[PDB]
Amino acid sequence: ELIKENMHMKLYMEGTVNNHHFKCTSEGEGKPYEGTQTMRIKVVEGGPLPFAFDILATSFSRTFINHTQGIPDFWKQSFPEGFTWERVTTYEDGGVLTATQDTSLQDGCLIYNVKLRGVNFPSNGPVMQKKTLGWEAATEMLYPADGGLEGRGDMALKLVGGGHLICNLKTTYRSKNPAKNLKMPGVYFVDHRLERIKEADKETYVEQHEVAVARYCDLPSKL
Repeated sequence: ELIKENMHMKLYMEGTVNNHHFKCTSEGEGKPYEGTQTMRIKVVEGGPLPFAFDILATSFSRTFINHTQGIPDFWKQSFPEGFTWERVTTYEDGGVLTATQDTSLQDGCLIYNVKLRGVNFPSNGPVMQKKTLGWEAATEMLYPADGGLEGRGDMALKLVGGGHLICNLKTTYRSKNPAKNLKMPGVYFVDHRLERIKEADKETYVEQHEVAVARYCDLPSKL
């Protein structure tokens, strides 16, 4: 209702990965009911990053998920209070990245605040050595649990020369107005495709774009 067919977003991000501190800001906009959005991102502190930008990718936008087939939109329903999420992402080579996000709506702009911490990335692994080429498409599984909804899913990070490094994502999404009576969904899925459209100055400017669609499992249930 407060989320209009086209919405702009502003974002602030602070983190430390493997003792390196940085800050990012970004702005962009999208079409919340299409499930599309574009972000223009600048590393404004600690640039250039001595680690692959790719690991920050998923920490810049849950409002912009096309809900098909009438799945209740956990995130769009949380306005005007908005929502938060917290994630732990675990790379199969030991890197661990925790991230917290607050999402709000002020004067019709979507505003994101992110804090994150990355530790234990191997010094000679592809993340610290920046040998990564973007994310494969991915599906996330979502389901009602404790505070709100949890998401689970793996993502494949592309490696130069081919190969992938896998990580696993565990997310808790919380509505800020807990009192608000939600229509909660059952168990479902969000298909995500997140792509880097452009970059500059050693990944110190990055244009990222994402399509995300919510769906049930479209298979017969002999039960």
